[PDB]
Amino acid sequence: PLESQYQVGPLLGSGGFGSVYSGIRVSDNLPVAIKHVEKDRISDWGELPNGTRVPMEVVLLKKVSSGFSGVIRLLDWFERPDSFVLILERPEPVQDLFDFITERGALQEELARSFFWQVLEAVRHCHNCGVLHRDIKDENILIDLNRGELKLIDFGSGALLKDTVYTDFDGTRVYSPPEWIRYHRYHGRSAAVWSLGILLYDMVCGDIPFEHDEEIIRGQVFFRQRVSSECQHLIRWCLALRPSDRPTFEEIQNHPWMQDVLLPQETAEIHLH
Ligand SMILES: Nc1ncnc2c1ncn2[C@@H]1O[C@H](COP(=O)(O)O)[C@@H](O)[C@H]1O
Repeated sequence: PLESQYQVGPLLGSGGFGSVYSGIRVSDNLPVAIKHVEKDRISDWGELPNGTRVPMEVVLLKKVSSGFSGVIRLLDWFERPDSFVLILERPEPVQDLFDFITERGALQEELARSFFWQVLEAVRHCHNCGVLHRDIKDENILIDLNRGELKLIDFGSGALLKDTVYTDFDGTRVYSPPEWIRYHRYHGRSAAVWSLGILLYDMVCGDIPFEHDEEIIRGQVFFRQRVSSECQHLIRWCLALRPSDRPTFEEIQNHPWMQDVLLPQETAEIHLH
């Protein structure tokens, strides 16, 4: 009955996603995050299997909820006069990948391999559920520091997965593909693989490879840190200029650099605790 089933924590950060808040679901003292999203600022809409009009964010999240801890799970959603209030699980303690890199700098390849692997598994889950994230980047990845588990968040720029061309994009540009920049046209998976190459470079070098349109289009990768040849191969393959020259997810996960990954919990005991 009502939204009174949630005590309200402090703010965690504002942006284009909305206003997210720490929370403590009082039904069972469970830790949740409450995201408020104004009706006015939502452009993309959709509908639930039952035929109700909601923000696409809700539609996407519902499709990706299962026992798999790799995506932020949606627990509930409410509809306020001018806003959709969302209830989401909140790991604790937690820190997003952006802040983790800001503090720690470039990651050791072993760490980057565990992290990248977990993101690959999470993206695969979304796709298998018919969802395309469209904003894969370090700010949208949460790290459960106790369990060494990564979690994909903010599907507010996402879309249903399809095999035809996408000609709309409202995700992060420096992560967007050269086909989006030159033609305003892309396909789901290839574009997703491009952002993952950006994200892998980010983890192993401490920052993203391109900042300007021309650099994206030119696709020339310069390594500013020592990075193994195998890792540079994978990155450069993900950042192939022609979409068809990019690796599939299977090809990424079968790459030599991705072999012998650490399990989440091993990852934490060695690199987080
Ligand atoms: N602790 C958290 N901090 C920020 N966002 C969170 C947190 N836990 C879950 N989320 C969800 O992740 C998204 C935040 O968007 P962004 O900061 O752009 O990655 C929203 O959809 C939130 O509801």
